[PDB]
Amino acid sequence: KETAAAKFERQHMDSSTSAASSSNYCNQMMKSRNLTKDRCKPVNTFVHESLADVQAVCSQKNVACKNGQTNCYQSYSTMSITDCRETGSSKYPNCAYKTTQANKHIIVACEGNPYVPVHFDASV
Amino acid sequence: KETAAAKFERQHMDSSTSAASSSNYCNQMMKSRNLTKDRCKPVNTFVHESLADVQAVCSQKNVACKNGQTNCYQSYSTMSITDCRETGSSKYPNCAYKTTQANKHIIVACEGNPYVPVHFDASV
Repeated sequence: KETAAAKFERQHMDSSTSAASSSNYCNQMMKSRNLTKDRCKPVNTFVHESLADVQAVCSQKNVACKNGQTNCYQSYSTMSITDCRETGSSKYPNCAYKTTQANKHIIVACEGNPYVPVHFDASV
Repeated sequence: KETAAAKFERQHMDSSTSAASSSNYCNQMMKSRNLTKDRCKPVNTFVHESLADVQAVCSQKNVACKNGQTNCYQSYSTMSITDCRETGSSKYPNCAYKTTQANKHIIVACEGNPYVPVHFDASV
């Protein structure tokens, strides 16, 4: 099995680009990050900052997660992100996504030692 | 009981201001909208656009909701919003919130006839 930290990296980290390069970014990334195997993951956000900057969020603003848990953190600064969401033309195994680029604060849940992101909660 | 549409209005609509007026906006609004009765609602977003403009989102971009349901819609345009999230100093019945103002697309789930928003899913 994948560690929670490694799963967050696979699902949510893209430090190789400063932003989504095309409208096809999500189609390409949801597939290559293995989020279209066995099902179309409906919603997923990629963060275009260094892994260091995203891990650093775990020592930034402590906020409640949507589910009421207390181990969520909001980035002090805004970050380049891409939201990927399934569109009406999407049907497994032909998954289809809308790519929306934005600059927002990210909110992540953190766990472990080292204390690192394990869930992407929301962006603001 | 409250209708789903009326609950969305109470939880998510603030057409009376163009944006959050102070850092205390969420403390005031979470209380006056009855979201601190019986418990501190952990996370909640207010939309500073007309009710008409928010209802109109139900005929805009059809996208998957985070939970996989197919009745979510993303606003074509960005809207003035405020995210309210519980802080570490928060403890029922003294609920405490961080106010974060932003301009983003909203994603809402829609139901019924008339087809209107009944859940705030996310903003992008």
